[PDB]
Amino acid sequence: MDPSQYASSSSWTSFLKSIASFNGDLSSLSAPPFILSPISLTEFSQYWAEHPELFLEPSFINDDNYKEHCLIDPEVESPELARMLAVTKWFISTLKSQYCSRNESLGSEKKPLNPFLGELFVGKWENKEHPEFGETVLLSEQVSHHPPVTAFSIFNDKNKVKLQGYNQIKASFTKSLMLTVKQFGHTMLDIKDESYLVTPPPLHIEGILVASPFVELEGKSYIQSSTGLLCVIEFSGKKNSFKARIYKDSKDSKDKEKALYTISGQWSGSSKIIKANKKEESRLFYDAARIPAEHLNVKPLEEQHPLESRKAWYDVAGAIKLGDFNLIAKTKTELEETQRELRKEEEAKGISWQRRWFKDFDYSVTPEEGALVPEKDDTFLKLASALNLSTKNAPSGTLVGDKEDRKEDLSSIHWRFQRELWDEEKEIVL
Amino acid sequence: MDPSQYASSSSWTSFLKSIASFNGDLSSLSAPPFILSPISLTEFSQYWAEHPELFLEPSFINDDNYKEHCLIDPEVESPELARMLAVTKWFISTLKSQYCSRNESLGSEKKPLNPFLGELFVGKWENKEHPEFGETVLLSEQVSHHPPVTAFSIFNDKNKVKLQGYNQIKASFTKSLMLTVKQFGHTMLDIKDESYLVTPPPLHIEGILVASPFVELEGKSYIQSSTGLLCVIEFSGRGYFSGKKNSFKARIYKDSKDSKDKEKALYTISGQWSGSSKIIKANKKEESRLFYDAARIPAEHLNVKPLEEQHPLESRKAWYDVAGAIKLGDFNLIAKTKTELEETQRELRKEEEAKGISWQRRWFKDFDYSVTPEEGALVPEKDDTFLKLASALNLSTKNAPSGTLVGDKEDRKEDLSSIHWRFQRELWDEEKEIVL
Ligand SMILES: CCC(=O)OC[C@H](C)CC[C@H]1O[C@H]2C[C@H]3[C@@H]4CC=C5C[C@@H](O)CC[C@]5(C)[C@H]4CC[C@]3(C)[C@H]2[C@@H]1C
Ligand SMILES: CCC(=O)OC[C@H](C)CC[C@H]1O[C@H]2C[C@H]3[C@@H]4CC=C5C[C@@H](O)CC[C@]5(C)[C@H]4CC[C@]3(C)[C@H]2[C@@H]1C
Repeated sequence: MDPSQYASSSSWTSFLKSIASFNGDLSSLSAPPFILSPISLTEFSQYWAEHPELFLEPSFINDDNYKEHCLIDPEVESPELARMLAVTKWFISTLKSQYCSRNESLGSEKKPLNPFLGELFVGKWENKEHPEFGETVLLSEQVSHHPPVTAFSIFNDKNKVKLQGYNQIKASFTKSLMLTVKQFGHTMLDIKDESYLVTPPPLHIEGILVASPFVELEGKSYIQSSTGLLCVIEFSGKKNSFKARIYKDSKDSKDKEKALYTISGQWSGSSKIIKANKKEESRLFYDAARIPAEHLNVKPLEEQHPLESRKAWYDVAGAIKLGDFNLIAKTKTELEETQRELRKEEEAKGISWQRRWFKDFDYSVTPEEGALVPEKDDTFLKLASALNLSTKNAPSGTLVGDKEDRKEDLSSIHWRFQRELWDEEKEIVL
Repeated sequence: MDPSQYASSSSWTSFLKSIASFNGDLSSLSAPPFILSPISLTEFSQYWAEHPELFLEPSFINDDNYKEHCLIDPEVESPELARMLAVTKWFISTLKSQYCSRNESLGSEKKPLNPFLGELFVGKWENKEHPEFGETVLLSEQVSHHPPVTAFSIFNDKNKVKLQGYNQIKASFTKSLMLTVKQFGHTMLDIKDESYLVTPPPLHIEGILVASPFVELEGKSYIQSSTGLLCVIEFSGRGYFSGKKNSFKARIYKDSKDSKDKEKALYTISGQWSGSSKIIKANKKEESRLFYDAARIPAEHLNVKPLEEQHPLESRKAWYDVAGAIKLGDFNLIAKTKTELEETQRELRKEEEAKGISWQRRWFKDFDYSVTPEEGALVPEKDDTFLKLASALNLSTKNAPSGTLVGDKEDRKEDLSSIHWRFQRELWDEEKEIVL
């Protein structure tokens, strides 16, 4: 059918009734095939680096050139500040990929494939037109299914830029049938020996009544650096508007008048930056329209391992593409069988397929005997302390003392990339 | 460099100066590598059919089903009117492909590759997901280089949908460096035995001074059917500053005489052709329905054969080295690979001729529509479609800018010719070399 017919269709009306008093597992609620995406959530990790030049730019800024690497302020006060500005630009550049990509490719936000445990998604940005960049690798892994958790790393060995992070959500419907989404997890970016902790924002899905879903961001994201500098990004919705403020240190963040820079605009369009309070002098900071996302290289389907997302989901995606409710169910049953047998083969080969490239670490003050614990000078702990960030499994961005942090009965388990596990990988390639 | 550095760069400042000193045409001003596109103008013909379902929809509308194939008006008065609304939707859907594709893929409008004479670009939309569609074929050919003229046909044998057209431009800069572009040519769409004449609009390239070029449509396009029905599409850049762009108003009339009076519009369509538009029937203006939302159906790109299987006349293969040099931004390699292309094509033409292969007028021929045709010219056939539909529209049959009406100032230019390029299907059926 034409999308102009979706909202008043029998299928949509039925769907709306099924969410009107929804209970249970949103991933397992039947939906009309028109609102199904063929893309799994393990693929979403790619959205952290679809502007390779922005991802790598902070690594090119040093004590001898920093004033030449701050386009909005050639009189920037320090290379640390120059690198904070570049990291903030990179972070803002990720949002359109994160939150708009399905609108562009599918026509609206849709219901993603719910990844199987052990599912992998890998590829590389070869950066062939910029040999100083070198190749950047993505590894994404579904480390939990109950509930869905995706862990990921994106790393450029040539420039010593590495990212790792994980993501999970908790979602429910409002009375108005907006889907309220809380993100959980965090991402760390290391630029040589300097680190950044990034927290994703809460969001909600609008447009469900009219069968044209889309994301609207809310709340705040943080970017806390090992240099002390802190970026606070506040999302409002005029559509997709934010404001981001950079502070000398985290304590200054209670007072906006102490912001070194203030960025405002739309994360899906243009934003401007003002230094100090010089409101009459703003410059263009980032314009998402001007810089096309660059998609990573993923190997041909013929060459993929059966754990790899697109190969694994291929028949299901075909059954979605042509709309057959029963073929969708049949192919899903077949994936469950395929994976059951594949797991047995992995275990026979001594492969920790559930914890393939990531392990889960227990940051509780007092961890359980047996648990993996953080190393002495753990980066997350140092940055979370600087930000006054909860180190518990609270929603992303929760501060110490907040309602979700005060809970006794809340774990502090976080997924961490283990590079040696990838270096020893014997099945998956790029 | 970052795009924010383009406008103040030495390169751009030099480039803007070359514009006043500009004399020649576009493919003279050498322009900096950052404002070059690696895509030839022969590929632009594909923009007429990147929504295959909308291209073919009118063929599915008949006397027994028309009220079920008119989403915005299940009480539509006739199947002819149903088909006119469908063709209008199709035409509107083309515009985002035609005018926004490079903004999307390159970050701005950029200078396309100027096609060589004889250059070809072919492909097909296989429509694998919908077997009742059948394959739709694109043939695009550069029929002139002095000046650049691209001719094209897009055809679906299964459903008897065929399109043919040609395009060329005249461009001029204003003192402020707006590029005024007049389109010339027209496009015919045949839906079984029913025909439609489509005229493209004039435009400006804005944003040159700040090195972020973009197209802004202006003026009017027409869609004149053999059924008498007429759509007039008026384009507007109103609301720039507020972030509005790409707006239009389209009105469908019983015939061209009625079109002299906006109150006689059967329907009125208004909105953004790169976004959403609504339709009102009659003047029931207190109620509208969604007509088209370009955001909801992504363009579908045609299938092109792998580079290593292309003939050396085919655009992507032909321009491959130049395209790679542009992606690298390498000025000297761009000029060197261009010089190589001219050598390659010069030799290729000699080979084509040695084998008796017409390469200059391969699938299209030029027909003289003047009352007194040049001796030896090809002339139109008895009940020519263009002549009939131009007569219904009161459109000039001369080489005036697209959409010029009989008696307009441009219709009166002295000495003006009336030569129009036409597809010759038999020439493709008998093609000696190229395949899909
Ligand atoms: C049965 C489906 C249903 O309940 O309603 C379907 C609604 C029509 C759609 C709800 C889904 O919308 C998807 C949007 C997804 C988020 C988009 C981007 C990100 C960023 C990435 O870095 C982490 C994942 C995250 C937060 C996605 C999570 C899954 C979301 C909310 C999908 C909704 C289930
Ligand atoms: C030398 C470069 C120069 O002079 O100015 C550079 C400006 C920054 C860019 C000028 C170019 O902009 C391009 C836009 C092109 C039109 C876009 C779409 C269509 C639709 C299609 O169906 C027929 C062709 C047409 C009219 C294109 C014609 C060529 C245009 C105007 C390009 C300009 C050279």
